[PDB]
Amino acid sequence: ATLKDKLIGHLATSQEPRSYNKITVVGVGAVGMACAISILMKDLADEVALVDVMEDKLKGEMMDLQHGSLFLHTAKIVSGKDYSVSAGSKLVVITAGARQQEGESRLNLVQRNVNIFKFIIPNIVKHSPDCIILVVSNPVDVLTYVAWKLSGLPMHRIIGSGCNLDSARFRYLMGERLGVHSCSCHGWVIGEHGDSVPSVWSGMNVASIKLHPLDGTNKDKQDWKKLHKDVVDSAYEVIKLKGYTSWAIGLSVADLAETIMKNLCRVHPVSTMVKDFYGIKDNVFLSLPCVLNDHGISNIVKMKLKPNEEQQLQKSATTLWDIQKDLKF
Amino acid sequence: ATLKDKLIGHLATSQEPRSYNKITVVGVGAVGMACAISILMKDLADEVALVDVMEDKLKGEMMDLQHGSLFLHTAKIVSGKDYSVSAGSKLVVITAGARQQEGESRLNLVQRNVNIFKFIIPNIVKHSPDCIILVVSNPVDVLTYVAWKLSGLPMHRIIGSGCNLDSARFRYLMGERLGVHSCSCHGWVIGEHGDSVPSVWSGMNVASIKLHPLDGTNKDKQDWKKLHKDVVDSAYEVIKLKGYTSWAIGLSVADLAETIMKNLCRVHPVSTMVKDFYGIKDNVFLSLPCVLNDHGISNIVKMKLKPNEEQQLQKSATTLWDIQKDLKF
Amino acid sequence: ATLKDKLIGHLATSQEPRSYNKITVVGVGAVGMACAISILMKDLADEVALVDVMEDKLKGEMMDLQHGSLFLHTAKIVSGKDYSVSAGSKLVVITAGARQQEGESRLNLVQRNVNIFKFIIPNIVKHSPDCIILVVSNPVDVLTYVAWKLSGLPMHRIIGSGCNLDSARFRYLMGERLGVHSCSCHGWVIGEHGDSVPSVWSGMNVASIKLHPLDGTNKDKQDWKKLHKDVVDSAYEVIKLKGYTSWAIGLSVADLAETIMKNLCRVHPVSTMVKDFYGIKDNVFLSLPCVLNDHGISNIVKMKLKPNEEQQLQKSATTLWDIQKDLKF
Amino acid sequence: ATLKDKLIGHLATSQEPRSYNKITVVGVGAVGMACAISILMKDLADEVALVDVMEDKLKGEMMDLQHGSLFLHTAKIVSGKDYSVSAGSKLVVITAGARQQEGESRLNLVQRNVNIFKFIIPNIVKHSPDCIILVVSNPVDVLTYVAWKLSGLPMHRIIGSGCNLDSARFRYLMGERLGVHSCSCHGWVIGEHGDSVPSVWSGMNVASIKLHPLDGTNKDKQDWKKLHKDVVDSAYEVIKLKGYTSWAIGLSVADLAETIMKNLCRVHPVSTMVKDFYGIKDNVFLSLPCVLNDHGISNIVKMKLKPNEEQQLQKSATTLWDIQKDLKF
Ligand SMILES: NC(=O)c1ccc[n+]([C@@H]2O[C@H](COP(=O)([O-])OP(=O)(O)OC[C@H]3O[C@@H](n4cnc5c(N)ncnc54)[C@H](O)[C@@H]3O)[C@@H](O)[C@H]2O)c1
Ligand SMILES: NC(=O)c1ccc[n+]([C@@H]2O[C@H](COP(=O)([O-])OP(=O)(O)OC[C@H]3O[C@@H](n4cnc5c(N)ncnc54)[C@H](O)[C@@H]3O)[C@@H](O)[C@H]2O)c1
Ligand SMILES: NC(=O)c1ccc[n+]([C@@H]2O[C@H](COP(=O)([O-])OP(=O)(O)OC[C@H]3O[C@@H](n4cnc5c(N)ncnc54)[C@H](O)[C@@H]3O)[C@@H](O)[C@H]2O)c1
Ligand SMILES: NC(=O)c1ccc[n+]([C@@H]2O[C@H](COP(=O)([O-])OP(=O)(O)OC[C@H]3O[C@@H](n4cnc5c(N)ncnc54)[C@H](O)[C@@H]3O)[C@@H](O)[C@H]2O)c1
Repeated sequence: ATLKDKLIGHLATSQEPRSYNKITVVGVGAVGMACAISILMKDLADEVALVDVMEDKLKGEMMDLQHGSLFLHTAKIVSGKDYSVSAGSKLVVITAGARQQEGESRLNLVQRNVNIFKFIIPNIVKHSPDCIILVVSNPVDVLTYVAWKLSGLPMHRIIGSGCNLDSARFRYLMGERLGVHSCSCHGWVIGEHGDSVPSVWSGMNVASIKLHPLDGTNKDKQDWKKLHKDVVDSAYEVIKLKGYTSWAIGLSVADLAETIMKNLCRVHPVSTMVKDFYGIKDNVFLSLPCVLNDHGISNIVKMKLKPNEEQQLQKSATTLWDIQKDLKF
Repeated sequence: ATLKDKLIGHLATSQEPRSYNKITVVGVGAVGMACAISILMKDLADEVALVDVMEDKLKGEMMDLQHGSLFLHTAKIVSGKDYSVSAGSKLVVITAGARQQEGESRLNLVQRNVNIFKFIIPNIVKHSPDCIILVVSNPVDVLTYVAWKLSGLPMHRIIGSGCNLDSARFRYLMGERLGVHSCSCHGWVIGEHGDSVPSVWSGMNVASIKLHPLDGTNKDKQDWKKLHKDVVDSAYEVIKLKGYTSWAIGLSVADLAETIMKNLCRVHPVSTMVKDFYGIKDNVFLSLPCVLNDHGISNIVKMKLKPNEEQQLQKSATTLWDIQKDLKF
Repeated sequence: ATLKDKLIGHLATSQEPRSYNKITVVGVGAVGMACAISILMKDLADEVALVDVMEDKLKGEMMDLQHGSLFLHTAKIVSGKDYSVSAGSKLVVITAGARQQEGESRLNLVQRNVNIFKFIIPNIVKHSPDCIILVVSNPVDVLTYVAWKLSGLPMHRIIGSGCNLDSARFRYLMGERLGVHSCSCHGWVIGEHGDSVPSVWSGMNVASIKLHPLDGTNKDKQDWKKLHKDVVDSAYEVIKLKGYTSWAIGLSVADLAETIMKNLCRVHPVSTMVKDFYGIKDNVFLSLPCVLNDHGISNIVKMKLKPNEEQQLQKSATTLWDIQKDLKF
Repeated sequence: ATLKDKLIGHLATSQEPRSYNKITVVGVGAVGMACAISILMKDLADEVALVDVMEDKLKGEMMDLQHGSLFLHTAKIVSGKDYSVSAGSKLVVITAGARQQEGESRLNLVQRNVNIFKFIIPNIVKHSPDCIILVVSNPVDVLTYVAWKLSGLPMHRIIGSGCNLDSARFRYLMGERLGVHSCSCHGWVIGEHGDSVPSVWSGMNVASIKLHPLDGTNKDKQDWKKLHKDVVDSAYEVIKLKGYTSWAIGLSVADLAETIMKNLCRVHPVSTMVKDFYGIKDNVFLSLPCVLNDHGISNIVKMKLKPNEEQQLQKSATTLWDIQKDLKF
């Protein structure tokens, strides 16, 4: 007799608690919490662990989600600065890092973020030797390359959020113009998560109907190219208006964790090793259409690129090697 | 003082209950309940009304869903043989009708189902003058034509479930072979909901990549045509094994009610008036890619059909006119 | 022939777009977007309208949600400073207003927020004469009183978010201690959304088992009273750590919009007219357990309060009248 | 070069597919598919395996769900008569067995179902040594006892669906009368899943308000006892109208699998070992309020039963021992 002793009986038998679908969101900032509320809301994990160097912020964000437990189906929300909190995660999502000030390219953030990465990746792997690492930080393509190097994980367990967002942005504008739910519109953005992103004009379709063979001049005149245009600009506009981007990437990331936690084998433009494809010579990471499952990237989809697109992918891959080349370890 | 008087107070103010997103599923059979449990589960309507001539069956099915209210977010489930139960529905889904015995074509059901239709459509319209009618009964293409004629509703408020299912079936097999979630696979089935269904080989794609320009011989050799093959066969197999088809169409229908109840403007292969498209001369109904909203079909998507497909659509449209022609009113 | 003309056909028939389940979130701040992302995610409305005086912030938040359309089932997201944007809303959620600086009581915000209210309520009612107004702003109890007065709407269409959050907070701590999902724990917080909130010790239960008759001393010794304690403190902690509260109220609000948009008739502690209950003499608003539907508060639940609780409710109602009394119109 | 070779590339790295949240529904009948469509729809497992002795029926049901993959988030649906198909399930739900003909008590099914059980339990455990077994078959209380004996699994990994349904049925009728969503109504049914079920009159509440102290005579006069009445009758009515019960138990079961697959620790009336509680002397299984997690029953909730209820539980436990006693192994 205590309250709990008087209410709660026990059977002869029982075993230690254990969570089997754990996800760790590293970084409890704008993007941080956006990914975290998305996942919570999609009941993707039975456990969510937040990690951040900022200790007050972490605990308040933790607390704030915990007060909402009644309204969820995620049995455990934990948090701490010590990476021990993240042990046995199936997915580790990284969000730590400086962000773009307005007008600053994502590429300008490489040194700042490499330096954070160099501290975070050892501990991650330390505590979850078999996880899948999902980088979101910018410059996301370069950072997925770093994370892979520093980590030594099989290439397939390292993914960048990459162009999933870009392609989402593209298909929303397509939708806006054709007057069709973005989900019914099919168009792909690959290459860098940034200013040198390639738009696959010859893949664009609504119900398998090629926009290119209907228009022809698509790749160029009628300001259809503006769609690509608004796509590269979009991060910059949102930043100047709002200050940062949060909610689109939370969703874009949750989409990705779903395919993974459900072993769904869906095609998503994310960041991978592009070496040996389309004549690329180096260890460069960029988005291509990838098949994802519960163990990472299952397969890459080989795109039959037109001459100009293929030329665009080449450039993309180039602006990024000139950056990796000079990465000091 | 009564139980309720002692517990439940009242404010000075209040107004009559009223439901604003009502859906009536007419027919409480296999397909009946499949559509009904799908919708319930997607919280699409604030009210669900079932109607059937079979009075014991209706009330038990009603009862059975009602006992599950705690586990739902649909405030009202009602039922009755008198079409008064369905008044002010935003969507009316018809499921009443004989079904295929094994080996029987859907076309063989026309007389049986016309005769039911002739009793059901007047009352429907009677009680919900502004609804959207969704036919599911077979032969679904012919029945959406009947329903339209007998009803006199603006063509856009009359839809057949049509090829939404067929195309779902197609993309599942595509998925099975490429090793990609059916949702990432894009392929379209149009024409009749049946044996003369046209498969658009030149629309087939994964990430905007045309399977046709990669293969070429697609429309013919390598048994890729078998996919189309298994698609026409599928209803017949399921029937001989199981006796009928239920769960695939429930889902296919819910998908459709969603786009409608959410005014989402998504593209779905459903049955419409094909007159004046692809050289079709008559008042024939078949599936084409349609844009749907909260008021019905918003727009048709004009497909750039290849010579053989276009020839297939023509045949389809023909096997069906020879049937409508002879419909006695 | 244009792109769209070549792709998109038309039937003989069609009708004007119109949305039928519209919700307007007034205020695109922390709480603002939390309520807005919750609702979006629960597919509660076919249309979401944001309104704010801050024009850059509004448009960027609008834009940011729009870029996420593919990942939702809400056909329309709109925004503007002119209340015309909100016309024909079924629900209007108000979030505009100063917020607590750390250590500041919610009561200190009355003058600031009355002054905003005096500008916002006329236009709301102007544009949606039949809506349901949901106040969230603080001090929420006083503001639902203002909104009602200035508006002249039937008392039942005016609701405060009130103690739904408080009671959520209570049941999370209960859960934490008994070792039971907060949803399986039943405990109620009523009275002011603030420091004088009454906790109904004699309603507390897990599976209809009264914690009070098991403990007895519950209302006082064993620090069970600390639960109430942490509940009043909670807003203040989160504020000092994080700066404001957002995510718990977004969820708490969505829960409320659900019951409404689904005509579910669920019991929620929200703010109403308490006049004539428990000896209250004045036009005071506080949370009591209310039945909600698609037209507002359907019914109040009469609580059989114990002598001390009833005494607590009285005090609560008193600290709030001393404040309404002096409201200058 | 093959289709797939031309489209699908490979990284240097990759690992064997594996599913980590597997559920096996044994029995592809009415109840069978109801549980299976519920779970599918709640994205509870990354893999669903159906097992049945009836081979045509199994494969067609399998096929029928597979054709609906596009419309789900469950990567794998499998099926087979050989229990090898079920290896490494986290949850095994048993549905195999005769069902009640109208007017037949659940108790009459014991011999028929024991005999099936004796074949099924060895293979289950054979193939998934660490699973959680969920019995649904009738008489469910007796069958969870059998399953435990024959299996030798730690008592906590064996659960009966039990009174979760009964209590759902109770709270729907409560709701019907008070005019409150069944979820806001709290009332508990324990004891046998059948004719001797005990209703806890003294636990009944809406917002922690005791219906008993408001009424007093509750346990007896005013036909409030009819609610209990309709609860025991309900299975029998549905059977005579419809032929069997399916959809309520599918949902009731999914609710249960959720708490389990999400390690939510929620309280559910299910079947357990009641030995040593309320003076029960024997190895009897009946529903009591239990805390469930990812490893089974975590804890029992000790109810403070009134004298008559406690007397009811005793009887219940007795009608069931007289049946177990004589079970021939
Ligand atoms: N790839 C995409 O689509 C995309 C989209 C938007 C934003 N981003 C990027 O996301 C990152 C975060 O953006 P933000 O707006 O949330 O920034 P922000 O100001 O919120 O900073 C994020 C956080 O990272 C933390 N952090 C710093 N060093 C840390 C360390 N050693 N360990 C753990 N956490 C640490 C900070 O304490 C803070 O919580 C930036 O790199 C930004 O460029 C990427
Ligand atoms: N288009 C599709 O994709 C598709 C898929 C499968 C099944 N179907 C069709 O669905 C229809 C029903 O199939 P089923 O398997 O459920 O058949 P079924 O045996 O269950 O018959 C359906 C029901 O319709 C009722 N009905 C008969 N006349 C009625 C009337 N006047 N008013 C109301 N209800 C009445 C019956 O009482 C019964 O409840 C059949 O036409 C079948 O061919 C269509
Ligand atoms: N009741 C609850 O549970 C609860 C919980 C938390 C916060 N709140 C309250 O929510 C309100 C907003 O809190 P916050 O943290 O989001 O504050 P905040 O700083 O974000 O301010 C909210 C916004 O209101 C806008 N606003 C100001 N005047 C306006 C006008 N005339 N028309 C429209 N919008 C106008 C501002 O531009 C800003 O967008 C505060 O009153 C806070 O106390 C209530
Ligand atoms: N506990 C509850 O709440 C509850 C509710 C309703 C129904 N039930 C029970 O569910 C059980 C099934 O009911 P039903 O209506 O679906 O019956 P049913 O006719 O559909 O029979 C179910 C199935 O079990 C299969 N089966 C028989 N022996 C088998 C074996 N050795 N291995 C595997 N499968 C085998 C049959 O082939 C068939 O697929 C019955 O015991 C019924 O009483 C329980």
